[PDB]
Amino acid sequence: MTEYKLVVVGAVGVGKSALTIQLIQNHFVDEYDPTIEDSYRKQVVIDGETCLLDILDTAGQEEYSAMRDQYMRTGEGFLCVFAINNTKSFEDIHHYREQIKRVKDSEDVPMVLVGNKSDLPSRTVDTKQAQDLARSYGIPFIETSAKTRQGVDDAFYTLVREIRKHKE
Ligand SMILES: CC(=O)NCCc1c[nH]c2ccc(F)cc12
Repeated sequence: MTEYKLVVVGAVGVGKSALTIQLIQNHFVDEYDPTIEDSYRKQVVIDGETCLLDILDTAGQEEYSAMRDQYMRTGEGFLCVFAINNTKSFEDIHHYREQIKRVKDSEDVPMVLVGNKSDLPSRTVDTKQAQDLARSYGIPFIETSAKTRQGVDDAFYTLVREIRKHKE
């Protein structure tokens, strides 16, 4: 069984724990929790083969810069998650891209863009904006709803395939 070390980055107000709990115990936790560092490991069957996904969640708030430049080690797969109600989280993606470009030493890397809380009526970020931005980085934009659990599985399959194809 192969272990995929993936990291989930996001801004304040997104709730990375909402994605983990929804896949772990299939439950949407509305209660916001300041997850500083949480590693969730579960056996997920992708494409028909059972693999282990090691999802590392880190503080989405800016404070521990010392740890931010230290935890970045086993970052095989990157997962950029943002909410369509906050424009800052969407514009912050560029800043992260420039950072990942350095702490990786590679022009190409398996990355995917997922839009959470798309079922929410608070649509402040247009979908075309995400598509246009995604095309610039050269990554696929996948809509994902963790509240009603839709577009979640496909978002994993796609990313896993990207890593698999990249390595092979
Ligand atoms: C740093 C350490 O001791 N453990 C983390 C292990 C890990 C799992 N998934 C990841 C994704 C990115 C990353 F940088 C690390 C991880």
